[PDB]
Amino acid sequence: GVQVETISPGDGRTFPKRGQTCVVHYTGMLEDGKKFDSSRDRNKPFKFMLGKQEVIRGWEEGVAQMSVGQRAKLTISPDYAYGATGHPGIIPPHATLVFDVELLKLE
Amino acid sequence: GVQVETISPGDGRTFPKRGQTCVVHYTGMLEDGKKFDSSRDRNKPFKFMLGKQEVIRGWEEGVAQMSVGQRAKLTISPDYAYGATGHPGIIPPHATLVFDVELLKLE
Ligand SMILES: C=CC[C@@H]1/C=C(\C)C[C@H](C)C[C@H](OC)[C@H]2O[C@@](O)(C(=O)C(=O)N3CCCC[C@H]3C(=O)O[C@H](/C(C)=C/[C@@H]3CC[C@@H](O)[C@H](OC)C3)[C@H](C)[C@@H](O)CC1=O)[C@H](C)C[C@@H]2OC
Ligand SMILES: C=CC[C@@H]1/C=C(\C)C[C@H](C)C[C@H](OC)[C@H]2O[C@@](O)(C(=O)C(=O)N3CCCC[C@H]3C(=O)O[C@H](/C(C)=C/[C@@H]3CC[C@@H](O)[C@H](OC)C3)[C@H](C)[C@@H](O)CC1=O)[C@H](C)C[C@@H]2OC
Repeated sequence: GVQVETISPGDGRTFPKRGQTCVVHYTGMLEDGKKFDSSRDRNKPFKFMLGKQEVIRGWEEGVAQMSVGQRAKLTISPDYAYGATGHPGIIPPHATLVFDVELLKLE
Repeated sequence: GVQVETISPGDGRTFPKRGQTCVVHYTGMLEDGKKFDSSRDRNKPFKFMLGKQEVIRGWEEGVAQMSVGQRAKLTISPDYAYGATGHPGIIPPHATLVFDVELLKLE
């Protein structure tokens, strides 16, 4: 599944609704902290919508539990990410993924 | 994991080696038989290589157990396919997949 550990608190009131656009900053790492990607590096937030198979399930369920402005570490089991296959040339089979995500705004 | 059920026997001697190119025909279906894709429809075999994260794990492990000319039904658990996420607008979360695959040749 997904585990959400808070780094910095959100507003405690504005949670993402299916059909809203979430704007985030994220860093993706293996369990040992090795970084594989970050929107922070690109200087451009990542935007996505809930309820449209636009992201791995771990995110769909993890982000939904965050409130605007919150910064959290999402730990995602392989079945809620890339499972036994992984993601070609970046993530190996059966990898639990760690993402540092900041929920910037909802639009 | 993956279960391989033979429809028609292969040569019983020529099994795919990592690094060889497999040429197949396949039909992908949900567990109720509903078809989502087929190379047969396109009149063009699908080619892929073992050991390069080019296909879902269920295929990587299923095809490796087939010999040239064999026709088999591969039943693949969600973690060996698209897991809890599915594949946008085609396969739902937590779906076991059925593929009718024919191993035409190795190159
Ligand atoms: C149209 C094609 C290009 C389109 C690419 C972009 C919009 C740019 C966007 C910044 C992607 C990043 O590109 C720099 C890059 O992000 C990773 O590095 C990453 O950190 C990651 O894991 N993310 C990204 C942040 C959200 C969670 C997760 C994800 O859900 O990503 C999604 C993902 C891969 C889902 C698959 C979809 C197929 C399902 O079958 C499978 O289910 C198992 C899960 C991405 C957002 C896709 O929806 C959309 C795309 O692919 C991946 C390791 C590889 C991925 O590049 C491809
Ligand atoms: C470069 C991009 C386009 C490139 C597309 C083609 C060469 C055309 C090729 C006929 C794909 C089909 O296009 C008509 C279509 O085949 C499906 O219909 C299907 O029957 C399927 O499941 N197949 C296809 C036959 C092999 C097994 C499986 C697969 O392994 O497919 C692979 C797959 C999706 C793997 C993901 C990869 C990311 C991992 O993170 C994830 O791990 C969870 C698993 C395909 C072969 C990818 O390697 C390469 C591509 O995507 C998918 C339901 C959706 C897929 O279209 C995208």
